[PDB]
Amino acid sequence: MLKGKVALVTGASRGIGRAIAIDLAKQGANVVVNYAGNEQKANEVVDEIKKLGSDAIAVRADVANAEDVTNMVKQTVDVFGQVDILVNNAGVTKDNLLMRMKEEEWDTVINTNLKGVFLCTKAVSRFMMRQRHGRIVNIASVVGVTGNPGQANYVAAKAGVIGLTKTSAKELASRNITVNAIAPGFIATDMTDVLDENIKAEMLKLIPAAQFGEAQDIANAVTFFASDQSKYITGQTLNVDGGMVM
Amino acid sequence: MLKGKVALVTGASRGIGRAIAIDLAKQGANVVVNYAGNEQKANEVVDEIKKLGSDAIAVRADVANAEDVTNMVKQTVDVFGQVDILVNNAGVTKDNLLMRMKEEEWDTVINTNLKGVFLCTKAVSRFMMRQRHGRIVNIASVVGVTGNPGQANYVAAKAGVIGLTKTSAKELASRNITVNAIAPGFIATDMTDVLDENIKAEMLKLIPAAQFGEAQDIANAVTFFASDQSKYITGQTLNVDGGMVM
Amino acid sequence: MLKGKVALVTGASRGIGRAIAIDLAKQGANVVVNYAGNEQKANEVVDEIKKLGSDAIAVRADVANAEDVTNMVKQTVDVFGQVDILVNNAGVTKDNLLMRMKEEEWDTVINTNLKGVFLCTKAVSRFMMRQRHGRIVNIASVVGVTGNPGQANYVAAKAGVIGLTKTSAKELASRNITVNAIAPGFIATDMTDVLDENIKAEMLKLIPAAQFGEAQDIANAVTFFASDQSKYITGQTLNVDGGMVM
Amino acid sequence: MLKGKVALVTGASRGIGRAIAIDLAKQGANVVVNYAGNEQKANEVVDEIKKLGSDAIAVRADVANAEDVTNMVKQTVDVFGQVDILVNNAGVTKDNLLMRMKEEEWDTVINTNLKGVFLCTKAVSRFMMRQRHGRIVNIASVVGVTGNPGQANYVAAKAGVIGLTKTSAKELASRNITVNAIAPGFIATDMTDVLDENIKAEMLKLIPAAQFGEAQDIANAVTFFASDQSKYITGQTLNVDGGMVM
Repeated sequence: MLKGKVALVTGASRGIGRAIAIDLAKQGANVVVNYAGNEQKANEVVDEIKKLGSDAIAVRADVANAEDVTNMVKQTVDVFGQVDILVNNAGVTKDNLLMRMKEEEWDTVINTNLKGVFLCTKAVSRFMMRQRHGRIVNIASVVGVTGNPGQANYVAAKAGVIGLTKTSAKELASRNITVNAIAPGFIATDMTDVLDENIKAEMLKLIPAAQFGEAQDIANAVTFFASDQSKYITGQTLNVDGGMVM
Repeated sequence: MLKGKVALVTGASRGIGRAIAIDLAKQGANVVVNYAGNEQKANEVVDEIKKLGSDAIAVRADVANAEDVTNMVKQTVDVFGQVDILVNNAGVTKDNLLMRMKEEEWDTVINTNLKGVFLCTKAVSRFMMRQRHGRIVNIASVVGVTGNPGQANYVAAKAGVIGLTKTSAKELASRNITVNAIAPGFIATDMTDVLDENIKAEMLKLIPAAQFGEAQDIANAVTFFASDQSKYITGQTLNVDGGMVM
Repeated sequence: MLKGKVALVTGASRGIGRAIAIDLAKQGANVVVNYAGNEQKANEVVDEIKKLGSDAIAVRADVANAEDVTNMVKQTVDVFGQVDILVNNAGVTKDNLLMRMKEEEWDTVINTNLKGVFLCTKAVSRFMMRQRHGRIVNIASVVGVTGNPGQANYVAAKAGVIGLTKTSAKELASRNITVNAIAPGFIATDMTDVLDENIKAEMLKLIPAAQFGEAQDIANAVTFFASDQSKYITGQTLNVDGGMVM
Repeated sequence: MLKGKVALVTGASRGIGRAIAIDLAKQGANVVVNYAGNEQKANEVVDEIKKLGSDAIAVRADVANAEDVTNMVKQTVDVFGQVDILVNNAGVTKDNLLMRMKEEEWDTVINTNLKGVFLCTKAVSRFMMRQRHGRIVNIASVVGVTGNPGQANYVAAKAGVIGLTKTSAKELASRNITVNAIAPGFIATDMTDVLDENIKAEMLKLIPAAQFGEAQDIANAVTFFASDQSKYITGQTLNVDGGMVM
């Protein structure tokens, strides 16, 4: 219950990122709702956070852009006084068979999903190291652990994030900062995209829970890691996937 | 907030097991405090649980003994009406280098730490499958993941528990029962034998957190798994170890 | 190339164990073909090894029995002068859903598959430690990594073996003994068990190679670990499974 | 035993890459020795390969450069008729603490180590899928599995490679192409610039083998994966590290 904490959530305007922002606010956090493109959705998330008694601002930044990231973190600290929690949820997919995959499809996914984590982690570190506390939680993917045929770029990025999480955990331990990852499986708000009722039905056979997850399942896990009580957990990846990857 | 839940915690009379029993009770559960030996410590845990507004009973059973286990689960259901949560924390250590390790040292550790999980999981399954809900959380050890020179028996047992957790998760998922494991690192309560300060200091070097954990760290993780909100997490092992094993 | 080496292979009378025995002999090893009750078949394996220019003997031992194991190792050293390689392949399955699994089904699988590895590793260590070289390779199963619904006992046993492998690797490393595990997937001779095409075809979809393995696939990997050239590999588990577990 | 095979080895002019090139040639492969910088060392490797009876050419390509890669693969097929084996060994390190690490230090390491694997895999797949056979082996690092304080960029890259390996294994299986990774530990030719006795001694304590590896240890493993006999192994990572990461 995050009272007096401030959280910066990247890619917070919908789905998982939105559910995370809202849940953090519910536990008492002030929230920076980052978005890349659509201001309108981000503003809705801000409105909802204010409704439930917390404070929030919407900030536009490309997490693959060093200057954007620097200004975003700076705004957070300017408006809310500090940064206590970073959740790295920004990321795109550009699926294709390896043989079909364009160099720019590769670059855009790696830069957004992996380099964003690097850039954001780097930018918040100085503030967290100085204050001698912090939480970083990186949203990876179970596909980063097992691989996945359509997604060489995305798998590489998310596997990279899981590794980056461990280096960060190790480097920041001395200043009471924990760094952990959540690896979602197949969550409903990620699959507004995939509507073929056969590709869907097969995916579902892979899950012992026999159902797709919900955005709140990921928020539940993030909030647990963001909390003071989980202080002795660092460098870990928790799969939230209905048993798909064990 | 486990309201109306009933939990059976094996090896609950002290240290980690005790902290688990108390935290579950704190969240509203009625608790069965299992013990093997002297009943005084178990009775203290029961007294504490009643103090904080919940209900509890102390039940003696060797978890390696089929009839003891059967009777224990039966008592739980008889007294409290049902069983909602099982945490398998019973276990002994009998350390020795492999080539000196006695066969009985091996057997006792395997039977207590591994067979106990089997037996207790089997015993509660009927009840949980019928009611169509449940939580099982197994206390393993980070040493099960990495290996450890003094502890062939213990490492084998705990690695086995981690695998058993996955089979259970898979078998029980269709009935809304989740099964997960917590792998503790070096926790202060479980380090009473270790007063050799050169073993301690070199152990401590292995932990990025640069400190030993506390029993409550394990309780917080168990409670998270035992809760309704973690419903989409199954077959997973969470290391609570200050970053020791990543 | 295994010239002048002597190998003890437990459960060597057929399938994977047989293929291992034969391949080791092919590379120049003298082989002890261990069996539990199938002497007919152990003698055939012995005959085949002698045909290809090597030497072998068949030795009955229950690997769960300390007296048998000690007898067996001693016979190896008595007949062939030394023991250079141990492959632990003995093991039974007794499948059942957790809720139905008998205590004796549990015990027999744990004792054969897990305690056998302990007992045999213990028995050979002193010889290997004294001569300051050795290879131990443990045959586990990919099911020990992922879990598997029908097989709580088998999964627990094989997960345990993978952990035991690491402790052994660590304890024996400075006497230039390496200890590694092979985790087979679905191998054809290993599924004389299954003839039912319902479960059989469901298994095949899980394998990217889109076909079951052969006993020789496991032998090829064992022989690689058994060789002098793999000296810098220890405590590892290699999945031989057509890509089923990545 | 690689008779009639042709191998393309990236970063093959020295150390691990060179040992790999030479060992493949030893087993009968014709080899393309790729280099980035000055062509001299690459020419020496080529000379050595010819001495031992095989054929080779040295080819300049930035593995992060799409056109370079495309031309390199095309030259391979033009000169040697086909490509049967790809080993991705190209890669740089640019170490720094996260909060000191430059954006270009990040980029250069990610592009060379991770994007190079993508680009080369893509380029050869074309030819391997058609002929319906191939071997890709990616050289990762054990640091990609555990994390490592000085090396956020390198860890992210190598963790990414391990994931990319799995996607590739899965996509290429239907055309009888296997894709695996070797994760080296601390190998003597990788450590020239670790001059400090203090930093060396501590690294060594982490290795149960109590010694650094040699380039040939990696070549041993690569050759095993490149061979026909390892056909049922795909999507796997093998640590060659003296027991450092179990």
